Amino acid sequence: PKIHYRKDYKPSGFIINNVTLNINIHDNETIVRSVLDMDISKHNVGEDLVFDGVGLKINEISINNKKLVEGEEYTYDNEFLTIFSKFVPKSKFAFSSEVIIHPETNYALTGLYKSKNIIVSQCEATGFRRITFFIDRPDMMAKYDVTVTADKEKYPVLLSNGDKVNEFEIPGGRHGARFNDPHLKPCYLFAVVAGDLKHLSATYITKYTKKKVELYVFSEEKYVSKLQWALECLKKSMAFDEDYFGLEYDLSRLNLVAVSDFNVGAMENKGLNIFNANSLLASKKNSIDFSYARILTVVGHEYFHNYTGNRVTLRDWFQLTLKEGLTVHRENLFSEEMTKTVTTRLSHVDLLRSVQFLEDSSPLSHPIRPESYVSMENFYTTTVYDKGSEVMRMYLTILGEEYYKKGFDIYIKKNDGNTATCEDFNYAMEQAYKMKKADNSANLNQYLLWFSQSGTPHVSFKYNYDAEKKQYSIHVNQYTKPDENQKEKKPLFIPISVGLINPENGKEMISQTTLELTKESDTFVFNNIAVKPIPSLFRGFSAPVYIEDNLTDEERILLLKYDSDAFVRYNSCTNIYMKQILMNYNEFLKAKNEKLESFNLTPVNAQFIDAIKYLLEDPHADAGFKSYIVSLPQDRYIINFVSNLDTDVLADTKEYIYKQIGDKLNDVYYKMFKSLEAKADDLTYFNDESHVDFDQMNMRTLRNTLLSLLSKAQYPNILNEIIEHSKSPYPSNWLTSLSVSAYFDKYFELYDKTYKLSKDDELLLQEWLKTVSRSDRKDIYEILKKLENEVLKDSKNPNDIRAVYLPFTNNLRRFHDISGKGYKLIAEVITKTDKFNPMVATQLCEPFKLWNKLDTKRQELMLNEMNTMLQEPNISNNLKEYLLRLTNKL
Ligand SMILES: CC(C)C[C@@H](NC(=O)NCc1ccc(F)cc1F)C(=O)NO
Ligand SMILES: [Mg+2]
Ligand SMILES: [Mg+2]
Ligand SMILES: [Mg+2]
Ligand SMILES: [Zn+2]
Repeated sequence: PKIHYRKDYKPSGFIINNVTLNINIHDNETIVRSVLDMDISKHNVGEDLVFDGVGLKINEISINNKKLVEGEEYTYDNEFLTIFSKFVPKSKFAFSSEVIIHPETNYALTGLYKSKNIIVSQCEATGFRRITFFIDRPDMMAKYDVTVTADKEKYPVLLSNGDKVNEFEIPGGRHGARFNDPHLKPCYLFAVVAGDLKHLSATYITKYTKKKVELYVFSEEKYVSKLQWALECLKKSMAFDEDYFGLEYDLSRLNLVAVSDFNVGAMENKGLNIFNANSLLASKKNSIDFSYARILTVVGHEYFHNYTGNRVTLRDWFQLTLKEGLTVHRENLFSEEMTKTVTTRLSHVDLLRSVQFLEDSSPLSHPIRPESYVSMENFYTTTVYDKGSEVMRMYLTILGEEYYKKGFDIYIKKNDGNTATCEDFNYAMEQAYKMKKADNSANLNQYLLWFSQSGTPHVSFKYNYDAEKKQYSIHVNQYTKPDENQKEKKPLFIPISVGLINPENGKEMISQTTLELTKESDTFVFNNIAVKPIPSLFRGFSAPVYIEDNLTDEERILLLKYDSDAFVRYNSCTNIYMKQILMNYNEFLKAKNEKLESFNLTPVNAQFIDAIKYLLEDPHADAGFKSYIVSLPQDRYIINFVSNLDTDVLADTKEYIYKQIGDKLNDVYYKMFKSLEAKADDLTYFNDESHVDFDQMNMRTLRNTLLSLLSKAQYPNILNEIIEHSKSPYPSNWLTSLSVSAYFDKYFELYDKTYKLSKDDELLLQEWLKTVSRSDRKDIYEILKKLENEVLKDSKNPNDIRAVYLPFTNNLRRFHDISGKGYKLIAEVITKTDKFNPMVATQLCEPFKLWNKLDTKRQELMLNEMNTMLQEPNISNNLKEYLLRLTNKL
């Protein structure tokens, strides 16, 4: 296909200074008239003027009021408008076009589209070209004057970026509104919305300059009651950027708008952030707990882009991580601050080490700054986002808070109102590093390898203690596996946050310190170490790596009980589970392949189980943390450690381990499930959509995790508890009652009960679909067909499609049915969805990413479905690129 390379970046021959748009919405067409005030740059060599413009119907084209004609002065092929160089002026000129577009049939949700009864845009990355002609790349910065007109009854609220400077009536029951956005921007940050929207509003006064900012949050009328928590989260986001980063908002007004049909979470259009409704709307009677967290993070994220993305933007799309990795890091700092729970940071680590590590070991592996693409849209990945964020976070670990803040301000101020590159960020952080080291020859040149080198480093350790000298050494090695991006991998700058625990008394033996590993291996020596320690390594998960702790399970148990760092405690537990999972998996696999009539399994370590019980019974230990220790590692995590994985053998492995532990702990689990009830389900704040007690939410999470364990175990009379739980006013509880009832005859009664509770709220119904989809049912295939026929039907809403299918794809036993029927079902959905929404179709490909990790029968079945999809006529460039890369053809 058509491949863009990072190395070939060149500035344009043209400049666009001002954009003046009139967008006239009618029932069966929208007319877009656009004037671009343009000029020739210093890089111009008299080339043709080529605009991006996809699927536009041309009404008229002119330059300086001279009409241009197709075949004579221009060509248009439905993708690019070429104005021949003879007709391109040599100094400042006005380019005029008028085109017709059709939001009402735009089911791809990119460009201008209709979502229920709201007209909305999505322009990042390449959507502005589906609205009007432009040099649609992020270095083409301009100022925008936008007029929107529409039928007043249908579309009473009209929004675009920036200050509303006029509103006017138009004959025939229409009206208009004009916007001026004074901030220079790329076209990917343009937005318009038209709808019958309702709002909540508040005034925010900025901390330093005392600027009054009007905050509006919008939804369709039915769901206006679900806007309050978003507004609160916006205030929190603003205060956080003021308090931590010294950054104030820069317009008089900020609008946030929920729409039902959206490809991803939300979008940072200047002054007009647009959200998937699932990431803006909640109410405590109609939303699960996880919604509150999601809204907090997504509102935060879009808000933080106002500097990291908007005020400082991208030179080109290869720099994507500069805005997304950095914004996710800001969002994560914010979330950790607002929730004050250790499970926040653990949740980010869990996501990285499951999904992103899988990606990084797959044929899709890329560095956080890719070298090439066909469709830029395929690079909005957990690598670019989540590994990017960890790369952005490592600067803070290396520098500390004070020097990190200095470097960040160098960056943000130097590049204000302009484009930037990853190098500019690394240069700013390098100035801070020099200051920190008090050495103007220190450099971060090695650090750039985190942007250019793909793959996850493996860091391993060896320890030695000299009792006579009271001297302890940690010898560290790093390795990155060669891959298609680099045949020779170089050592990275890896910060290793470390503590040392005395195993006798469980106490800290050193000031926490950060080891700076820069070579392939190094030995770090500590004096005045009074007894042999147990090391507490990569505290806070200080780099995005595979950690090989080389600790015994006895040492791991001591850290789990006694270490200060929540990640090291969690990882020590993770490691004990992984050792057991790999050992039992190999035992089961050998028995199966050798057709043994009898064999042995290694039992779960009894001292580890005792440790779990000790933590669970400690009334002062954290409820969220407890829910992580009784859960095995996620399947996507486990699979990074197994080649030729037999998923059935893995399923049997996990069941054996869970059963071993429950045989010891179920009575503890039951006692805690009951004892936590009063505090977990207390109704303090149940009517307050401005405040969430995240500790209490983690108590519900722990109850629900325990209830699942006990239900799968068939603990005596647990069905009574399941039925009581379905009467709870918390949706998290009553939907958990449905999933845990899977193990009982009462499942279809709870299916109906909860359906009735969910069906009248669009977002709650989607959460019910996910609950059904992930249910541990032998008849799941018949249940999915019932969802398709009775609920999903012909929906093109990405949230409905994702809700029905993705959870099911995580059913290890059923999705990977050795017949291949799981792979076939999802491939049919992908191909169907690709005919109207290529981005969503590529999202639905997610289960196939691990195909070359599976046993060879399942590899063959997956491959056969991937190649079937590839053969589909009129396959999108998005899906075709994804599948060609994934199957080692590109
Ligand atoms: C171009 C914009 C639309 C990308 C947006 N990314 C984003 O929302 N990711 C979350 C996400 C949510 C739902 C989903 F199904 C898939 C996703 F990748 C983001 O970074 N917003 O700032
Ligand atoms: Mg069209
Ligand atoms: Mg997030
Ligand atoms: Mg709907
Ligand atoms: Zn973003």
